[PDB]
Amino acid sequence: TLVVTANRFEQPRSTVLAPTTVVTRQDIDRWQSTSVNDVLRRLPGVDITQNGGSGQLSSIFIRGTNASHVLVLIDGVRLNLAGVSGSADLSQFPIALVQRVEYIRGPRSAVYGSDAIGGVVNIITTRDEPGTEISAGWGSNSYQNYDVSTQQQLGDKTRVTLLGDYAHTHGFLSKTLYGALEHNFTDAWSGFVRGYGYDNRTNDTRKLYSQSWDAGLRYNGELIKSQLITSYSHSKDYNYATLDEMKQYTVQWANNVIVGHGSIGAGVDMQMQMTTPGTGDGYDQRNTGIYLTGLQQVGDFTFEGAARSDDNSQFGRHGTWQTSAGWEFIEGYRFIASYGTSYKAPNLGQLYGFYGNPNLDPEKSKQWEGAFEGLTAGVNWRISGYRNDVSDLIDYDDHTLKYYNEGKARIKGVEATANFDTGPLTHTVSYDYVDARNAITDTPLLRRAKQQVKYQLDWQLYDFDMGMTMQYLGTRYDKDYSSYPYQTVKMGGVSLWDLAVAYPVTSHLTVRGKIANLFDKDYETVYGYQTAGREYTLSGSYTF
Ligand SMILES: CCCCCCCCOCCOCCOCCOCCO
Ligand SMILES: CCCCCCCCOCCOCCOCCOCCO
Ligand SMILES: CCCCCCCCOCCOCCOCCOCCO
Ligand SMILES: CCCCCCCCOCCOCCOCCOCCO
Ligand SMILES: CCCCCCCCOCCOCCOCCOCCO
Ligand SMILES: CCCCCCCCOCCOCCOCCOCCO
Ligand SMILES: [Mg+2]
Repeated sequence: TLVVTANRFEQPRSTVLAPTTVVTRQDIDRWQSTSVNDVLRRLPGVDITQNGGSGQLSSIFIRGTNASHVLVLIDGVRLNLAGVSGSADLSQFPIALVQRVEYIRGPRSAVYGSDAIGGVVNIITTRDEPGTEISAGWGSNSYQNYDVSTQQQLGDKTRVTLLGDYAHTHGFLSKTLYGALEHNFTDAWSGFVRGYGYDNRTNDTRKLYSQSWDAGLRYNGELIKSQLITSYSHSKDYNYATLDEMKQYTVQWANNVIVGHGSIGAGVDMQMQMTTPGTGDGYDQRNTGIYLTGLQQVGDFTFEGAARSDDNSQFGRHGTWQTSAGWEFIEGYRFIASYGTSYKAPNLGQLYGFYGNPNLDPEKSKQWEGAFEGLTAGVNWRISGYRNDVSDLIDYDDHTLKYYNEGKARIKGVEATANFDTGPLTHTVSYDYVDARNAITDTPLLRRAKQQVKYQLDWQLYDFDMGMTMQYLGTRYDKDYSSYPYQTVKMGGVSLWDLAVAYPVTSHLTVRGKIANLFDKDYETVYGYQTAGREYTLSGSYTF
């Protein structure tokens, strides 16, 4: 029930005035997930289209927004993937590193800067769970996974985690190494060192290497909270022949204090990107931002706010803000209103590529949102409507020879969610409606399901832990490339069911079973790229 992402500090969800979702490891081990897209598609407002199976290019669309309009943080610390030019993928990101996910929807550019429009996904790779764990998997598609993890001090003050994981099929191979050091100076002062890298091979061949190093100091006291954090990432993406290399440096400093019935915060955020020539000659992009945040509770009312100023070495200064008010009109029920502003920064290609253009400005969004949330007869629910006007979109004029700012996009959506228990059954449902169009031409965007329905259902029989997940992906427009000109089609969307089971044998030695695409239904999220739907996975874990 504690989440950071929102304001960079620990706080209760019931305190965040905006929809959010949290995923813990335990969930991920239940769902038996081998892919970050597997753990994301299950959540509200999210749809992921992939040109095939694991390893393949995927794009994430949050609440009908474009593929690069979501912010992926890794303890964030954004996702070592400026792109390389320029949006987040997560196809090649090792599920083994994921210990938790916090996801918040709506704009948060006013804390994080450029990139937060529609959503923020914060993939965290830290944990507090001592003991060593050796696991493995064998599935039905040449899938073979082995993993070993451990966390133990070493000190009584310092603690060390080490994990190595290996996953390939037969063509996608991933190898991953992670080590960490957590030292507590006092009962309030703490620090860490983090290093990790993965080397992936994806069959034309692709070879990507990444490595990340993070170091940080934190202070959490009775009233005052502060963090100083430092990150450097190095990715090399060899395609074949091309190479993309990006080096990313980050330094940020924030503070927060408990002033009354909430807090007030502020920090400074600096980022440097070194992109190598032919990557995407070479560019060095620099961005610095400054922001302030605030949460105040006053009698049945809630107020949460952030505002930021970014100075960007190519477009200069851009400012950003957001505000929410919550009203608990009767115990258990709340009405909530939010408004927010956000931006996406021009990327290397759009800026300095074959086509223009070095003077582009950021794509800008405004978002308004209304919501009712409640606890009723044991059901925790929420329903929101939102409207998102995006403008100064960067397009390709088709004529001169360059990118410019021109198109607009309206989005109107609705999200509803509920979780509740009946028997020994737990239910977790959501519905989404995304009406995303081109505001000028008034045609549906493309690649976005107009409706999604998600249902999860968990229950224990007899020491057998069962879980069933159901998804309806609605109708999307895409393009029939096969023939030029490429025109648009309509895929009808479909239903998928997955079934996962788990048995605790003895104590440290759980055996797990999964069946994806229960009915072995054939469908595509991206026109032309066949999905792989009929896999049996069998897996285990031993703890000691
Ligand atoms: C001390 C600064 C207060 C919040 C800074 C960022 C807010 C910018 O717009 C939000 C305020 O505009 C409407 C009023 O809402 C303010 C409530 O936010 C919490 C203040 O503690
Ligand atoms: C922490 C609170 C500060 C956030 C408030 C920002 C809201 C913007 O205020 C009014 C906006 O009007 C400014 C734009 O006016 C002209 C637009 O471009 C021309 C430059 O002046
Ligand atoms: C402690 C840092 C305070 C930062 C507050 C502003 C961050 C972004 O500002 C909100 C953007 O709204 C308008 C501000 O930018 C407009 C720039 O024009 C100002 C001179 O005309
Ligand atoms: C759009 C939001 C809808 C808000 C409707 C809620 C308004 C009233 O909420 C229900 C009031 O509580 C009724 C439950 O009855 C009391 C239950 O306690 C059991 C013993 O007293
Ligand atoms: C107050 C929460 C509403 C969320 C959807 C349920 C209400 C539907 O009532 C009328 C539907 O609105 C007509 C078109 O809906 C699309 C608008 O989506 C939200 C952005 O305006
Ligand atoms: C939603 C109608 C007004 C009362 C909302 C109750 C809470 C809804 O929880 C629903 C969980 O997901 C299923 C919702 O499906 C119906 C809502 O769809 C709105 C249509 O635009
Ligand atoms: Mg002409």
